Amino acid sequence: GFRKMAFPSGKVEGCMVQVTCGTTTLNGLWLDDVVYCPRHVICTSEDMLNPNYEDLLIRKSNHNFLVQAGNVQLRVIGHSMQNCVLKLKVDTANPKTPKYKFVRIQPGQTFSVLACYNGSPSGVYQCAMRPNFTIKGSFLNGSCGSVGFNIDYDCVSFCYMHHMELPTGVHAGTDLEGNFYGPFVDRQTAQAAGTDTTITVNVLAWLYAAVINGDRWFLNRFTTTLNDFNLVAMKYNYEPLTQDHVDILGPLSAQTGIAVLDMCASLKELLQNGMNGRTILGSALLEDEFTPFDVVRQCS
Amino acid sequence: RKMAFPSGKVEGCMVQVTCGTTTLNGLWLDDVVYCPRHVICTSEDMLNPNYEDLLIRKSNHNFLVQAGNVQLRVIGHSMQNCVLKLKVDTANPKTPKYKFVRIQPGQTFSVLACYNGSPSGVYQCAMRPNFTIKGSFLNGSCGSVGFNIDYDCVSFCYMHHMELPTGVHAGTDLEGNFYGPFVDRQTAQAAGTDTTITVNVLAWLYAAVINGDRWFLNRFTTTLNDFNLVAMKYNYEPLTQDHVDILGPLSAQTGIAVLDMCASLKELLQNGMNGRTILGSALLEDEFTPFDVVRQC
Ligand SMILES: *[C@H](O)[C@H](C[C@@H]1CCNC1=O)NC(=O)[C@H](CC(C)C)NC(=O)OC[C@]12C[C@H]3C[C@H](C[C@H](C3)C1)C2
Ligand SMILES: *[C@H](O)[C@H](C[C@@H]1CCNC1=O)NC(=O)[C@H](CC(C)C)NC(=O)OC[C@]12C[C@H]3C[C@H](C[C@H](C3)C1)C2
Repeated sequence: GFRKMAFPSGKVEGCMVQVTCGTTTLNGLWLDDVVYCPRHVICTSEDMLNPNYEDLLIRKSNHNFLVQAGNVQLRVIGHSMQNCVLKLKVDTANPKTPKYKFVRIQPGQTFSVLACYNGSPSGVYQCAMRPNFTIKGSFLNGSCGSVGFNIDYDCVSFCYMHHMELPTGVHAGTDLEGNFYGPFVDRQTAQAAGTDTTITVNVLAWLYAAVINGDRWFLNRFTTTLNDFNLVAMKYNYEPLTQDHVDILGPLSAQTGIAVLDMCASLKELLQNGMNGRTILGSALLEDEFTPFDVVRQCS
Repeated sequence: RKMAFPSGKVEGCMVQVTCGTTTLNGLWLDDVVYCPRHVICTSEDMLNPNYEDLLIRKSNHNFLVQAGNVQLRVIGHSMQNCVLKLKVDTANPKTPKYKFVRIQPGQTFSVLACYNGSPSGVYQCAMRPNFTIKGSFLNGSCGSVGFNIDYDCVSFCYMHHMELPTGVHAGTDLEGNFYGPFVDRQTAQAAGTDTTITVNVLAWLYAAVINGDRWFLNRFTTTLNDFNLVAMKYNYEPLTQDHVDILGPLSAQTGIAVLDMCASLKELLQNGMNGRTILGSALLEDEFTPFDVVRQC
């Protein structure tokens, strides 16, 4: 009945290593003969306010990096920096390398996080990228380099690497090319995320899920244009819909026979009038962290 | 965050088991595959089975076990309560250190939901006081297992067998004994009245505080017995002194005494949340144990 369901993590567990500079240890991702990790592994507690990463890296050699899979050292044979990620070339190809891709996700998309410490997995959980490019994770000291991913058939799509916490308790990070999601930088400074908003496309997915399960009191007789809906949505701190959102609701629209813009008109009415005491899927609150793909998985 | 254990050690044990047109999942440990015995039923048999009768009519060769694209040869079979044990001629090199445990109501575990021998998703479950689990399971999910991991050791505690009309789920331990008053027959079965896992609600209120949510705290206090009277009135489980002790570390971390947090929960039960939320929830959450909360700090 709609659990937060993560992808099986084994294919990613088989790629996790630890990377140490000095006493600073974080996690890395070992794929083929390259290890990827956050570049702030090279910082000391004095570099961290505004590190000159290019200068810090010049002062490093291959022999300054301790890369371990469990207790077994992996020899580093080259090093480079790509945006905010370090790439360490190693002399061994990971025999557990899955089929994989590096992908950049959009806000509202969900993914699984394998939270790791010292290269060892602790737990797996499902996260949504918020519209302000933060995630509500569970991350302690030593969790950096933990990754987020989706799995399609045989293929692991890596989409997130963890780098930092914001003063509000939420989390920020990069894709596997080292480019931050959102307007954040890897400096130990207080950084503010944009005001967050509700993930409209996911709320619509949730409403389709309710219909699929026979809970449909909120369907009305009307429709809306996408532009009219977007202008109303923003007044309720809901994200505007994109053309890609309309398209990814296609399968659920087809399964239910309810056109996307008709469901938008139903959601608009819910926003303007409230639930009037009623519930949807046994909840007085609308859920915004299940995507249309996440619904289709658990329903059908 | 509801957090499951990493599922890799279990993924390496999942296989597909087929008898006739009935297919489900099995757990391959060393040279034995464990699976629900109703794999031997036709969909018709499932409506009311005599399992010993059905099993005597089966040979080793009626069981098709597949590990990916690779068929494993069954060389023996036996039934233990509601689980079938299929001896195969190949040992699983991916077998982790493991044990079989029977969990108590209120304890939590991770489920690796599987279809056709292939893992699909992982999530965290509590054994309800009425011995159901609020799972997410579809056709073909039987033989999926629940587990906890301690160090390198996988403790298997649940194997999935059925759904109830209310949409909750029922199954067995790895010795084949059901949790609760349920039977592996395709008939509508109701559970006993469920209750809320009080020690877990308290653990989660402490998690709300640790993450800076304190609107529900108060200065009232209570004795253990007076709290338990109110708890029971609201269909909450009694809190034992062992529960109070288990909460100690969380009490120390936050500096809120257990019975003080009991007084906050009493006020929530009597007054409600007044449209407010705790850790984003409009309802009190009871599927995090104290240990779950600590581990995640
Ligand atoms: C890498 O393991 C950690 C992950 C952090 C630790 C706790 N939760 C996390 O998500 N990353 C960092 O420690 C990171 C390092 C820099 C990018 C070089 N720094 C960081 O996350 O800063 C957090 C704070 C939050 C507020 C108080 C204080 C000063 C700033 C505001 C930044 C730390
Ligand atoms: C094994 O894969 C399935 C898992 C079930 C299917 C759907 N969701 C599940 O969790 N197990 C069975 O199909 C099981 C077989 C018996 C143990 C022999 N039968 C079952 O779960 O029946 C569920 C229903 C629920 C209501 C409608 C209908 C009649 C009864 C009430 C029992 C099926």
